[PDB]
Amino acid sequence: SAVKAARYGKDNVRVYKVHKDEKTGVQTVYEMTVCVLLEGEIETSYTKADNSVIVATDSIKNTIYITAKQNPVTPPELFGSILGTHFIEKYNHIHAAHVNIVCHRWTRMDIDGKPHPHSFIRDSEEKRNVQVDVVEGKGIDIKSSLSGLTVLKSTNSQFWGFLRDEYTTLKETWDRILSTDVDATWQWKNFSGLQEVRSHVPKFDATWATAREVTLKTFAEDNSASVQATMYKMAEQILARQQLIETVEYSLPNKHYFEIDLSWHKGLQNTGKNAEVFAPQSDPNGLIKCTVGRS
Amino acid sequence: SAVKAARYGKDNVRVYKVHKDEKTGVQTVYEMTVCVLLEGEIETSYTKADNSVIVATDSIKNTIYITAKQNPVTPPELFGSILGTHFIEKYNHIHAAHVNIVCHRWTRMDIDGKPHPHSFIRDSEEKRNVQVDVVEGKGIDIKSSLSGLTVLKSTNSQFWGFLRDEYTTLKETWDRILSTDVDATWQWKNFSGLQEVRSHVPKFDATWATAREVTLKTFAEDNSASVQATMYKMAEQILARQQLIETVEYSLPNKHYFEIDLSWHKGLQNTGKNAEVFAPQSDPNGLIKCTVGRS
Amino acid sequence: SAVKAARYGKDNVRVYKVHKDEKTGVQTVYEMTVCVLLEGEIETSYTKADNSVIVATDSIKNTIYITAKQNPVTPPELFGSILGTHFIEKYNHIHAAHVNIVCHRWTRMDIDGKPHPHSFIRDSEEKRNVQVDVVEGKGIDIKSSLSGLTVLKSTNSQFWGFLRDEYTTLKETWDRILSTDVDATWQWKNFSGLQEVRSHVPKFDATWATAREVTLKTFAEDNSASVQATMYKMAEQILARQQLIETVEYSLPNKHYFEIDLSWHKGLQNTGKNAEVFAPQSDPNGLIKCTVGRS
Amino acid sequence: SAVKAARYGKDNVRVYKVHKDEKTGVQTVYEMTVCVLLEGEIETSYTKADNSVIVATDSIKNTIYITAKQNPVTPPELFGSILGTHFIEKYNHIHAAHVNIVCHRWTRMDIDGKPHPHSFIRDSEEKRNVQVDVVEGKGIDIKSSLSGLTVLKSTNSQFWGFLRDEYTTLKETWDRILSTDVDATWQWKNFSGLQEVRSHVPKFDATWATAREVTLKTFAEDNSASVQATMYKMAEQILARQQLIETVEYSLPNKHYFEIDLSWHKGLQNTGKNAEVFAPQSDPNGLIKCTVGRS
Ligand SMILES: O=c1[nH]c(=O)c2nn[nH]c2[nH]1
Ligand SMILES: O=c1[nH]c(=O)c2nn[nH]c2[nH]1
Ligand SMILES: O=c1[nH]c(=O)c2nn[nH]c2[nH]1
Ligand SMILES: O=c1[nH]c(=O)c2nn[nH]c2[nH]1
Ligand SMILES: O=c1[nH]c(=O)c2nn[nH]c2[nH]1
Ligand SMILES: O=c1[nH]c(=O)c2nn[nH]c2[nH]1
Ligand SMILES: O=c1[nH]c(=O)c2nn[nH]c2[nH]1
Ligand SMILES: O=c1[nH]c(=O)c2nn[nH]c2[nH]1
Ligand code: NA
Ligand code: NA
Ligand code: NA
Ligand code: NA
Repeated sequence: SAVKAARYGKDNVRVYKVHKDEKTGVQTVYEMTVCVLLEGEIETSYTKADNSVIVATDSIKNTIYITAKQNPVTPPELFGSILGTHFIEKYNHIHAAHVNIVCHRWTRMDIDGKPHPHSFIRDSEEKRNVQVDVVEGKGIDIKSSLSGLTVLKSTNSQFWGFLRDEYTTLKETWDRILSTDVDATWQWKNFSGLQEVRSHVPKFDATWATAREVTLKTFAEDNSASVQATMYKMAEQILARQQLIETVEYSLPNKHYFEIDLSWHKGLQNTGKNAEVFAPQSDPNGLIKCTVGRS
Repeated sequence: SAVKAARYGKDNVRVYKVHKDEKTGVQTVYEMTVCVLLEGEIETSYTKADNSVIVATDSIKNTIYITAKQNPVTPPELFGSILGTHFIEKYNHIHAAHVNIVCHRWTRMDIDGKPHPHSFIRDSEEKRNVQVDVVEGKGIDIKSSLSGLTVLKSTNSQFWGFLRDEYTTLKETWDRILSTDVDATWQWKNFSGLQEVRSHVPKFDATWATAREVTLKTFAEDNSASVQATMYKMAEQILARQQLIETVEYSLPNKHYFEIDLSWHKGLQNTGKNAEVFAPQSDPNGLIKCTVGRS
Repeated sequence: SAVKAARYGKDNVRVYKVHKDEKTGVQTVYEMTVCVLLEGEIETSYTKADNSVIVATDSIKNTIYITAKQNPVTPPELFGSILGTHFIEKYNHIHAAHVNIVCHRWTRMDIDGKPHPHSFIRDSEEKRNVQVDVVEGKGIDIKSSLSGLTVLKSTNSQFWGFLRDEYTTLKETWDRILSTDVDATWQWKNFSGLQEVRSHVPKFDATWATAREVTLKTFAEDNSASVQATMYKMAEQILARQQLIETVEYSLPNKHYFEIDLSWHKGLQNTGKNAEVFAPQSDPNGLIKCTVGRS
Repeated sequence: SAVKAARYGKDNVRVYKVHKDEKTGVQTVYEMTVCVLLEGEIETSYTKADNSVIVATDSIKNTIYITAKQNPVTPPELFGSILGTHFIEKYNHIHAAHVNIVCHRWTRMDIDGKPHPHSFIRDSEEKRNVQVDVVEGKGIDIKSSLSGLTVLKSTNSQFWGFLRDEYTTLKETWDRILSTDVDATWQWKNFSGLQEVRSHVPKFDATWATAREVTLKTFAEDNSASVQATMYKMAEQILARQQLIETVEYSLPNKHYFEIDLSWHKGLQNTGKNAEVFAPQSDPNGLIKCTVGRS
């Protein structure tokens, strides 16, 4: 037998950083969870018990905290590039670094219609993520994403015209609830290295905001023919609004809310056009996925 | 042996209700999870296999959906009172109904600075809850609450002056992070019945908003001596702003963020007044609880 | 306003202890999560910012580890009594200690039909818990429990004869699946203090084993008329097998598995006596509770 | 823009099946959660609102239940092959089916040392999974796996000899705790189709049992130089014991248990060779991965 692939490192590293502007008195906090896995010439640690090739996972943990001490942590696309470059440049036998970051929301509080200078709230379990693959001689690949954006529209969604056969019982509808947890990922053109990543820094926060904006606007306004159709439209617009993206990927659960027929009780009318009370279903759920790129 | 206490019913009943205003075109959604447990003369179902005393849990589920069909679901303090009264009035052998409701956030979306008429977002896993105990011959007890309000302030919290002995290693501090998940419960004066609950309806939403407001304002502004001291202040104000509350109860985790000493690496300065990078701790956590009422 | 009730301390303290028998070479591990909350004369910390009354939560954490260093951690009913007594005896202003322990399973591995001396497996997320309330001048109250015992029987459960009215749609059945997560709690007679708790030590592990045994045996063998009826029988037997218990309490979800009617597809027969394929329901769920004590 | 990749279907389909042997009276239950995603000529549903290409997710759900009605559900490698083949054979425009199954443990109860004929227990949250990719003109790829096998050994693990530099603070050790959640995946040689999958049926359950056996035996007995070294050994043996596997893949968290130095309290000795009491760490965690195949 032989090692065909190996990676190792440190996962679930929780990291908080504060920035204190001494002139203005205002403080800004950043919280994230980091995973760094390394590849390179490490097979002998698996096959021969040779630990001389191991940058200890503990040491990778120490490095994350140092790196966040010495550099900005925002945008995450930059922090990740810096962190991954560090490992491949610092260690000759390590040839790739894989960095994953989840950014947790700490939004500034409004207290009598005024931004408080050092108090924050988790206004949503929605995350901003990055996946950074820094590979020696191959540059820096970044996939940015948002996930856990949970939305629901109470009308202007339809699902009619779908295949029917001896497995089909679903009725066509011209009016239903649509609800989903939005997972949107946009993959950047390969960057030559850290210098190039630095050069595009302002695009990162801006493109995130755009993807979020486009997603919610299109979800809200599209008279959705299908989850398929509505996600295509989102993906299309993100590509059209930022040249440096090669692909946009959506993964959308269809979180079903079922009609409850209450006519068996005193002829109570709660279906079709009388539908007020619904049963949200925890499972199963439709899962719809689409990767869109450039013609 | 003998049955000293028994209750039974249906838990985790997910319920969605839509309200469609046909004049304005605007739709409002309400989502909640309901638990109804009943007590009364039911011991024989346990001891004799006599099911004639069981209002089936399935039937309790059916009743929740019907009741939400026939009445408002908001405020939850009312829906719960209606639902619990139903069971004790409808069934002679059932003498108490316990209703618990968790309200999930579906906030209306802003789409180009304008409230969209039928699109919504889960902007926080924060819940609004009620606990309604409708007891035959004893009226209606309501405990309202908010939970899962996650906050953090990066300075203006201190913890100094605490007992020190041979078990103590914690250092006094005049500047630390304070972060918590706020659980605040306010218990209403016993209501005589449903008529009385209806009479106070406008107080329910208003007092919820107040508790939330007071909590975030005081968390933000208090130069906190301790979590103890800061929660007392919140509780005090909620009582002072609403006469119908008998007690206010806070339960606050202290979610510790530890300093990371990086001086072992190139004399890097990250402690005391140089503290920028912190390690959020997942466990253990301080847990602080206080019930405040009227002198 | 005034403090009517207060408690504080440290929650989620993960604790591992190893015992190494040097003669036999065999090692035994114990893992648990501990919560200690204290009450006493502590109101001034809430109302006056007086921290001199606070045994720091950090220090309570340190104390748990020390106490586990200096005493057995098993049975948990003893460890908890020792830990709670410590705080009320050590500190004059602290008058109650509340100790909660969850014991995690680390079962010894069989490796070629022989107990390995130092390797272990988590064979079930089932927990053994205690709740110990050590109150100055009032002795030591212990509630022991097991929770997360997940079971299912594919036949010999019935539910017929229950109230029917205009809210009822559930059909009577003489053959159904019954599945539950068993939560069983047994409350000991108040102990005078630690000496008394020590005196009964062998009863703790033995009574736990009994409750577990009785639960699974009765769940398996009873031709259950109802969840109510089956739980009563368990509770009865636990009381009858141990004199020092005053009450036994069961809390049982009814985790419904629904028949799937497939006759709409090629007359496929999957209901009643032809029922092979079922849909496990994640929610809602019946919740059934009973406290049994002595005539 | 253009669709580069698309898949859709139904996720989280909970499925229970009972087998009743009428001669012996004995009943056997199988529970699983299924995901089926389809690919093929479906782009027009995304780009043109053409739903005529959609086998409704609801219908895929119906199909899973039917298929489990008409065929065995065990081994999962077979059920998945049957289910995926169904979709590509039944529908001309659908060219791949991706089937994922998680099998939940329902182990038969021992009641007075005898297998009860219809009562079961969830003895571990450990899962058996499959990933089946049935692709038109490309046969059937199966990845089998076990996950959530949580183990711990209290000694006979070491970690010494690893790179040290200005990022390193971890001390070498010749005696530590090792604990992990084992994720082991073994990938079968591509099968020509369902006939071929049927031909190897007995290998599936047998190879699962082997992987489990090898894992626990090697975890227990290896005097582990590193998690790397210990996992390599497991993977090696699985390949050596079954010719039809092309690769074995392990993913192992290192779930750290930290020494607690208690010498600051009365010179208490709890480090090195005196280590009895440890702090299990919830995060961060080392994550170690290795794919092994044939020379
Ligand atoms: O087994 C281990 N492998 C590693 O790579 C490592 N790094 N720190 N600790 C470790 N333990
Ligand atoms: O209300 C429902 N809508 C559906 O589409 C469906 N499919 N199975 N059951 C259902 N109930
Ligand atoms: O065992 C049961 N007890 C109940 O009270 C009930 N209600 N519906 N189904 C039920 N099953
Ligand atoms: O940074 C820390 N602060 C604390 O209060 C503490 N207590 N134990 N370890 C600790 N680390
Ligand atoms: O606010 C706090 N209250 C406390 O009781 C405590 N104990 N350690 N740290 C603390 N912080
Ligand atoms: O199969 C079912 N059994 C039930 O008891 C039930 N109640 N609502 N729907 C149901 N489906
Ligand atoms: O938007 C939808 N897309 C689908 O593919 C589907 N299948 N059933 N319901 C559905 N809704
Ligand atoms: O006990 C510890 N062991 C370790 O390896 C380590 N690394 N950081 N802190 C630590 N504590
Ligand atoms: Na390198
Ligand atoms: Na009544
Ligand atoms: Na005392
Ligand atoms: Na096909």
